[PDB]
Amino acid sequence: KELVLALYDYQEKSPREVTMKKGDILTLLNSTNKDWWKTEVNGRQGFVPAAYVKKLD
Repeated sequence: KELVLALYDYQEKSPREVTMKKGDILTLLNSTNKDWWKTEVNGRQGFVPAAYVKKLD
């Protein structure tokens, strides 16, 4: 799908979340929710704070 850029680091704080590092290029899986977007980072899926990533369209 689309690609998003991680603006900050973020360690998952819940079972459904995923961890990311600043500069990470994540595959955006679902952006229907305003605060959390589902993504795929090096081998795993989970949500991250939508505000901590930028769309690379």
